[PDB]
Amino acid sequence: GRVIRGQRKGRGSIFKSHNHHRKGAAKLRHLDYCEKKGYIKGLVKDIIHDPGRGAPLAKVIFKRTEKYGKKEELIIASEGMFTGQYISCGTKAPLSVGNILPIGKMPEGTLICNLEHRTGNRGTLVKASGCYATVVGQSEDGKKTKVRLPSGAKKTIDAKARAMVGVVGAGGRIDKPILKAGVAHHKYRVKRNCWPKVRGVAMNPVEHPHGGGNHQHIGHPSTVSRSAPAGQKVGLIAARRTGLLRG
RNA sequence: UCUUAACCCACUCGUCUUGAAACACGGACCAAGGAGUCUAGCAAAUGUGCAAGUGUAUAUGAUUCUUUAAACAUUUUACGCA
RNA sequence: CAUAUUUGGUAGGACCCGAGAGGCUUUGAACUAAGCGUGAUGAGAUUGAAGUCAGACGAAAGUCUGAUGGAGGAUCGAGUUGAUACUGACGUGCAAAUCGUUCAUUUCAAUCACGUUUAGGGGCGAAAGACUAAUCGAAAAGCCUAUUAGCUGGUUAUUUUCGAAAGAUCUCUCAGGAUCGCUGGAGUUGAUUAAUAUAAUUUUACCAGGUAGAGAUAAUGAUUAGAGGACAGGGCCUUGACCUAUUCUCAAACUCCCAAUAGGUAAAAAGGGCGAAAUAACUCAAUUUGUAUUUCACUCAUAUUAAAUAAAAUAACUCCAAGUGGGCCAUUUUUGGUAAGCAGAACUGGCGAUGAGGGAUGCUCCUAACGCUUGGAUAAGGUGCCUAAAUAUUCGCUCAUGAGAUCCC
RNA sequence: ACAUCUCCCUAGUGCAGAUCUUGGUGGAAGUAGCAACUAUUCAAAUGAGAACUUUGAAGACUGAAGUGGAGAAGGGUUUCUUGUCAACUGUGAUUGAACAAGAGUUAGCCGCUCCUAAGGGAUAGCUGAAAAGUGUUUAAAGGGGUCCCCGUCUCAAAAGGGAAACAGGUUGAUAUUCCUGUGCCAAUAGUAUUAUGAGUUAGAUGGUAACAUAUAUAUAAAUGAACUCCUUUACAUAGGCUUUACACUCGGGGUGCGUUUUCUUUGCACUUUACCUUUAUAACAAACCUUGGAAUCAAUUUACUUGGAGAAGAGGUUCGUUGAACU
RNA sequence: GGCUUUGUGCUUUGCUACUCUUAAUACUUGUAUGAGCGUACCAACAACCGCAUCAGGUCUCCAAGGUUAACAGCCUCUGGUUAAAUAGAAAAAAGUAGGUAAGGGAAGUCGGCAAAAUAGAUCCGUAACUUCGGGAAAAGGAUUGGCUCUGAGGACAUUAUGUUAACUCAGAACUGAAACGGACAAGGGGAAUCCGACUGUUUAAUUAAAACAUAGCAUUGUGAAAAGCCACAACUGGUAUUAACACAAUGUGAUUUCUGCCCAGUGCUUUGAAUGUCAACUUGAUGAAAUUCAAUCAAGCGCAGGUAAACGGCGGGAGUAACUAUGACUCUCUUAAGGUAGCCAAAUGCCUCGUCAUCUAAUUAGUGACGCGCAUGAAUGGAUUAACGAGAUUCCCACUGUCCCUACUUGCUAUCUAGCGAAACCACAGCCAAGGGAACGGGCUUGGCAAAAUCAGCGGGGAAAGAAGACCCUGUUGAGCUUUACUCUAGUCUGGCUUUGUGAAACGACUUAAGAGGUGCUACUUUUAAAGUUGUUUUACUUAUCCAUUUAUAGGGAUGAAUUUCCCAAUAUGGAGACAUAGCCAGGUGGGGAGUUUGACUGGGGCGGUACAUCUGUUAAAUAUUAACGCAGAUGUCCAAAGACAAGCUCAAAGAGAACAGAAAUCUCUUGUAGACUAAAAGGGGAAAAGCUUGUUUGAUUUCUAUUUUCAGAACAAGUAGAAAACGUGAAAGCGUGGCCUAUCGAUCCUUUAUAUUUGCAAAAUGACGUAAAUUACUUACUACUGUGCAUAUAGAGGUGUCUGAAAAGUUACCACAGGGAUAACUGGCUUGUGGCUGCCAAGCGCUCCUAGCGACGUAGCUUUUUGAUCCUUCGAUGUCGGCUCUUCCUAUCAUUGGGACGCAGAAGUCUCAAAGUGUCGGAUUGUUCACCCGCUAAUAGGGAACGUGAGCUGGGUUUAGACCGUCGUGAGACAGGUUAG
Repeated sequence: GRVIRGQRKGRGSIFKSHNHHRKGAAKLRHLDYCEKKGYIKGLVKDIIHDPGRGAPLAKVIFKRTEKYGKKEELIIASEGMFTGQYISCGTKAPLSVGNILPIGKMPEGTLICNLEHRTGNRGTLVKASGCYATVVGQSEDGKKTKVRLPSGAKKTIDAKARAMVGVVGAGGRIDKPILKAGVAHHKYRVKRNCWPKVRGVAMNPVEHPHGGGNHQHIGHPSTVSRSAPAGQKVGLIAARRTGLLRG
């Protein structure tokens, strides 16, 4: 045989992401003592788009505190954010859309986004278009806080971890019908060599293991172990159940 | 000697092949080069020397020091095989 | 024992040449692939989406209609890029894919450059096992390497001598190998005394047979008929079976009997006779009862002979080694198959490896096997001419509007 | 230079053959052939010799997506002059991109050169026997100010970014480069003289406004440090509209040339004008400002746009095009 | 601020054209202005790449007039050129690029291929059908020149009048060989089916599509640095400048419409205080130690569920409706469920050219139907579709030299000349007929015959050339691909041990006591101790460790700017954590990856068989030998008796008797040569027995030869004759070393247990200071039989049936190589079964009548016009079907001529002879020989020529590689199955 397309994708050659016109890493401002012990006020100067991200970025101007003069940060936009908005970040921040507050100090049933995966990690969860998380409960001792991810997952995280009030911008993005192949080409043009995928069954058996056979059978089970070999694991990995969910 | 004659005879050589003149294969022609060897270890044969022994091994010696890179010698009682 | 040379075995390139491969380390993205970065480039027409304005009709709700407008992986399309078809031209080219004509593509999933990335079981692949420098179902370079080969081809002066096998047995064995056979050399033995050993032979003794043959009334398996009789079926008669004498045909897988041919044993001196004596741990009452052995005798044909016949020692015997292990043809016997120049045998002889003469001709039929020559007389075979010998002799037969002419043919 | 048969050791020792190896050579045969791309002719010159050298006269073709100008890659003296004809120039040949001899490429202003990108190579480290694999990832390493502040390095575009030149002439062959003229650009240390404008008894003014002002040979300087904050550099595609330039055309006058029997108040050529001078002004699409106070909506573009967050109107001002327009 | 100075760069006193700023100049300070490289020419029309002055390839910009929509095509000015590896002369064939054709109009051919028709504008007109957007340039029409006019469309300035510019439109006359998009560019159209929705992409040089991509539908995994998935040797990366509207992995493939059933099997996945099995370690027990044993809470598999838009799949019967029929309805076996919506002789129906319509003149074609469907069917997607197509296919119109049926013509070649000038190829060569021969000869033999030198053509032959046939077969040569072939192995999962520290709690097991249940001072079963010993599960701490973070920028509680609400007020930080992780062991998973195997015989190979080890009879040719996928068979055992010996008896059958066996396994007498019986298997042998019955028994023993069978005269195996022992039986000789005889089976290495007064474990020893003496001791003798464990030697047994003994599956139409006519598919050849053709006979038929015509039941030939049988020829290549074209030969005569016979009235017509002189057609359908129709006809005969005819063509079919559907195959793939493209 010859090493397959999915194995080749991890090589890091042409499959290094098309990050050229992307405008920098979009992760939130770092946690610090100034947010922790107080609040920092900023001004939204601009809303800007990025081809790799599904979410608008927001240009926020903050003032240096250990030095003179004005410093600009790049924040992920929230739906209803606007140019000339005042944005507040910190423990002593008021509750309002696009403010950055520790999740422990959120009312239950709030909708929030840009959640740190663990404390101080800069909005690493809940960041795709139209996404949001909900605060669903607070521990009695106040150490942990219980949140709901848009997958449906429930999770208990530290109270001091930050998040950004409201839902991510550009909601409904995947709900416009894609007209044509040209639209798909442009979407992947700014992403990576992940498209077109090309059917594994169509290939010669030299490549993908769904390949071979004139009459186009798969000819062996397509539900595959979590422990399967890298050149064999093209199937439906570790599937709890398959078929249409009729009832 | 060469040269035609005429009488009688005379089918492409090599080849693998039961069987090749073959409708089997190689060969346009000529020249030069071009293929059972050398070493190791074993065997019988025959020659040759010695004999219940045999083979001087490694090595030492010399008026050995164009030849001499072998030839010569074995202390003024190793080893192989039988 | 040493040594010289040889041949054979065996390791090596091992007689010389011949693969597809397998491994190691490097090198290529100027072609080509996909991506990236920076740039360029795409005559001209056609259609005419939304939005906009206007008009008409409509009691109304509303409806139409005309402009504007300039949308679209929209339309036609030079070009650019390709390359559908003419299975066009070309097909020892202009060319290792050209040329002509046709056709598709042209503002986008567009085309082109330049720069850039990923390298060999590796890349890259809108996927064809595609592409990766005329190279790809595993590149190119060099090395391991003179890889390996029961398989193919080739394998060099002369004369002379002896001269085969194509059966067998075992073999992951049927294109091979090994070991037997058959071959050559080398030696020894004993042969020279017209005989003894000896002999693909007969003689006389002596055997072994169940094939050819022959049989059904001998048995076995068959198998056609009537006749003569003392239980049965049918309707005391008929039909049967059954008995008895008969009767027809049978087998190479049946045998009462039974060949020819082919085959075995036999024909005396290292032995045999008839005797005595010895020896024993066998035997037997019986250490001479037998046995066997031994020592002594006496004596068996043989001047040629223990029946013939034999260029019967050119025999034996031992060694070392070779080639060969696919066979094929004929008569007679013969199995399978409709048959076969088919498949498979038996005995012998050939051919193969071997030819001269005949069979017109011809690998195998017939005659006959060969140093070089001269002469002779023949063989097979012929004798009108081709074509050497008789238009011979002698008795028959034969006329053919497709006569007929010699084994294998 | 050659033999040894008198004897004997030794050998890479005897060829017809391997689609043998290498080299030469025939028959095939003066044959296959010298078949894309419209066409050449006449006379002359040269020279020993001319269908295919040169000149002239005809006829024609390429037909501005050119057999035309310029350039890149790549080639590398092929250029060019003078000779020249052994081989080559698949026919001829005096021809030639062939051969021999020489000559020829000149830059402050044109490129590279400078910068970063997609990228490559290293440092810091860390792995790996080493070879190498990586690239801030446990850093006591480069720069700027007056002890502080920044802070991995380096190569990578001859079509991205980027400081500055044009016109006419000239040689056998180069020219934005030589030459002549006009200019432009980056610089241009220290101290001392001098002139130029400012300010003084330490830092100008105008304009309600948007904003303007140093015209000295020369539009030169309009207080300013640390530390900051901005902006140019600097960007897709499509469609129309509009402005200029170059190009193209028509008509008049002026010069010369052409047709001209007949007809033609005719056909043709020429009628040229650069950068540079904060180019000076004018012009115009926009932007901005004062006044003004709009519905009965108005102003208004091919297109729809705009307006109490102030339109029309009225009066200005600026930017940008342009580049002697217009007193 | 400038000038001056004390005091302490600083400060007080005193003074006031000064302080800035450009440019020029002088003087000093290394020499105080201009770095370095490139710059020719070509850019293909000869300079670049293509081995080369190669019609190929090779990047960018500049862009004139007329015509016109136009930078197209066409001609022209500026600029360029008139050279292309030759010239001349002739003008036929033949070639090639072209033209043109009467009458017909696809009737030729697989195919309308080719060619032509069509095409521009303006004006009209435009359907089925549709997702209402299209279809659409639909279809179908008309017009178009030239000339002379008419009408419409601006700009300026005088108050309705002037001056003045571009051009485009519309209308009317006249005019002409009715001609005008006058060259030029430029669509053929319609009716339908099938497939794919679409734009897109692709086999560089035989492949543009029905394949791929695609939007849409759907699935799976994954919440994050201890995540998914993938890459790396290692450290580490990539996805990731990421974040579930995501990332990754897949499947189906527009719209419209639906997508049934089934979890057994194989997968994937989930639960587990009931659970079977399952390793290293550890723990315990045992032994003197080595050892040997137990025991334990791994994953895993198994059990039990979930899962079919996971892989996939979708039977058989019965019983049953007032006729026959079918069987809704009921029951059933099997299996997991047994084909639902639909759908069809379709690119899918073997049979098949299925049946019915219709289309035609004739329909293996087309279409619509039908549908017990060899073998349709529901995301393996079924059904339907407008738009769309260099798609596959049928038909109709238009058009036509495709064709009837060819003819004429132009260019360029050919041709000839001058000059130049190759190559492939070549045993030797070159006339035939027949024979034989390697069964097809250019040379051979016998015949025909046979006369130079040439010039032009052509493809009959040279089994012409290419090049160690890619077919096929063979190789203990390969390679690619696949699996539940064998053997591994990266990855991965899981356990143990270490790195790896510090504490706490809870829980089980084990030991002893007391109660309860049961048994014979003693022992068993069960409940409670909480005491001891021991294992586990939860947790706190952080120093190991791991991660994150920032310019390491705040001790702790209450669309301006920020620089020289309130109190006390002048481990760098989080997170996880001794678990991770990493290391080392260990089990599992593991075609992802690796290496390798994939018999032989064989009337080709494969399938099939076993003739591969054996035994009988026969073939077998009267000793012996002897084979074939010869024939008739048999074998892999069974037997404490069916072995051994003795003794006794006589069987099968027949008749006659006895209420039961005449007639489910009996009783008696008589007759009874074996007709019974002897385990099986067939043949031999066997009657006071080798049969049957009975008694007593175990020799079915230990040791050893000579040997025989097969045979090399080796083995093994099977035998024979004995011998040394000990016995058994009869006891009496005797007989017994398995089976009445011919058949009933296995080396070495390895394993295992027997056996020994025999041995070894390498400097020594292990019974034993045994037995004696001696004892001032390191005493001295004398002893036949001496540790665990391992090793032997000998003897059996465990097994090799591909049977003188490899640890071994598939596949290649993607393939490579070595060989092969030792071996298939092709001609030829032998043979001629089979096919085809002719006979003879005489029972019948033929009204009567064997024979006018026939001819059964039989029997004899001929042929190679069928197919076999075959494997002699050719495998370092004889080009594998059909058609066309074109010629020749045969006769077995279909017609035509002359006749004979007749069941011949005439007319027809039939059988037939001499006869090959002469002829033997147009089409429909087919890939097709063949076939099957329709029509004409004089009849539309049959055959040969290497299955006549590929350097004659054609390339439609079979038969390379792409692709499609069905069946079959887990799979790769297969399919003398269909289909499209080559």
